[PDB]
Amino acid sequence: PQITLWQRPLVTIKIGGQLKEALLDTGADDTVLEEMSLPGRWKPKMIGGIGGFIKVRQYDQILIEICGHKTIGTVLVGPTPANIIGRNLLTQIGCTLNF
Amino acid sequence: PQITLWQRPLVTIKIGGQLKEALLDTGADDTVLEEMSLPGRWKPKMIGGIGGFIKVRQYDQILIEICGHKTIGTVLVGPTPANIIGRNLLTQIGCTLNF
Ligand SMILES: CC(C)(C)OC(=O)N[C@@H](Cc1ccccc1)[C@H](O)CNC[C@@H](O)[C@H](Cc1ccccc1)NC(=O)OC(C)(C)C
Repeated sequence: PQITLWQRPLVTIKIGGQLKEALLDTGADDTVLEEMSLPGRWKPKMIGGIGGFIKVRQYDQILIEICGHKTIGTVLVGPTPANIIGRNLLTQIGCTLNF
Repeated sequence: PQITLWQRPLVTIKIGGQLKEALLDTGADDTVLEEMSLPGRWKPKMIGGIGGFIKVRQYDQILIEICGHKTIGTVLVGPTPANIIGRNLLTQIGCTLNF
């Protein structure tokens, strides 16, 4: 798809049998999702966004199907105001920014 | 330009006659820059991000040059860790996301 930015770039993802809407975020290095029951061993980690830090659980080699494309990567789960898809997965779908 | 996401999508901007580097951020509704010296009136405003909220000052009608293109918009100035170009200026340079 081609997506213009008059509105938030939101897309449907499927993670761990669950359906979610997430934001295509080119300013996000990492992918971070609201708290969810994701299976496996995760590792605690702190991340910094515009207003300070949040502790997250780091889960590796997780399958995420984004707008239909299957991607595998590291997903952080924590208290975030929004489900963000960052650069670690955007590179996988071959997403480019154009102007 | 075509920009891939293997790296942070950074661009050079000129504002209030100072040269700065900023992130193309599709996940941000707004534009927000580190603490700088800008002329005119402003208004206190709190924004919400990951980690919590920050107090910024809003300036409207501010000229900005993005990767050598002109735009006029609202700019929020605060203690952001990074200079962020959000969807309010991105729609102006005609930027889109492709995948
Ligand atoms: C998630 C993380 C891996 C921590 O990356 C960032 O937070 N990256 C920042 C750049 C940055 C890096 C390091 C430290 C500080 C800032 C971008 O603004 C990320 N895009 C912004 C988007 O995630 C966020 C989505 C959102 C939606 C609803 C509520 C809160 C937040 N919008 C966002 O923060 O927008 C404003 C800047 C306008 C507050």
